[PDB]
Amino acid sequence: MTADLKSLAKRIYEAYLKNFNMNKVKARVILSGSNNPPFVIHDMETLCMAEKTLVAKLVANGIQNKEAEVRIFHCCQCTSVETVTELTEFAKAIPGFANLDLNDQVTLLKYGVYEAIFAMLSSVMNKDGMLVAYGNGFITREFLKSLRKPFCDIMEPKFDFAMKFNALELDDSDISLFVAAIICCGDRPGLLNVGHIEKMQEGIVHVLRLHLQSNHPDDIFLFPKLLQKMADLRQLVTEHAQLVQIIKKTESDAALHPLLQEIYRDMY
Ligand SMILES: CC[C@@H](Oc1cccc(CN(CCCOc2ccc(OC)cc2)c2nc3ccccc3o2)c1)C(=O)O
Repeated sequence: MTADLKSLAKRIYEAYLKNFNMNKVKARVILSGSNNPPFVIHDMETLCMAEKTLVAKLVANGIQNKEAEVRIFHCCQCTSVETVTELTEFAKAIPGFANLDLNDQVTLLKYGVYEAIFAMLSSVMNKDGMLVAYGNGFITREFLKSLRKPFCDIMEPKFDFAMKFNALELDDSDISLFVAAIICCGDRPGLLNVGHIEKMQEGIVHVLRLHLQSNHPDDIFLFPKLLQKMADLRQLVTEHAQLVQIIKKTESDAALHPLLQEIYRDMY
């Protein structure tokens, strides 16, 4: 009569497979190289071609269309909004999460979503670029670096994180538990029921530790490596939020979707 941690790990993995449109298996199939192959965006010509096919409404305004960098900024936010919806549904599978007060659920998701986004973003990145638009585009790392400041500073730190994160060779069963652990941080600002959240965190981290022990017997330090990656993600989000605020304040055409402005409001 004890918790079945192996069953819980499988439940979390199944909830991740059901709730996230993108995962590492799907991304790798596309990145390896028959139907709906990804359009390569490596310069302004190919960006504009891709937009006309994949986000036609955004470029149907003629001389009124926004600057390319601002269009990219908007597209990035759209993915974040959708991923927040997926993360919110995923969180229901985490033991104890749905039993928390609604306000604590909101706070955990507020601080956790971008850490989870950047962790999962790594699955669609290689050293040369990243998948976009539900796997239907591939935008090169060099093209994103070529954008005018400060838009060229958005993605590069996330590539830097991803190259090292991907070198750990996690699979989706690992990532699902890592995302659940990200969401269950008992030290987020403003939590009410810290005690219950700490116990929820302890439980999911126990599931993660045992899973990594079983799934990665070759890497005895993988668990502390991932604890450090969680801290790295918190710093990456803090810096990202600062950049988003600079853009919002100084780029009169770069707007922030209201759901994301609420996430960012009073975060760091
Ligand atoms: C800028 C403010 C914005 O920052 C960022 C910064 C980095 C990443 C994101 C979200 N993101 C990139 C989507 C790009 O989406 C397009 C689509 C079309 C296009 O042109 C045709 C160009 C880019 C993404 N997260 C994922 C999670 C898992 C799997 C894949 C994922 O991808 C937002 C924020 O803070 O929300």
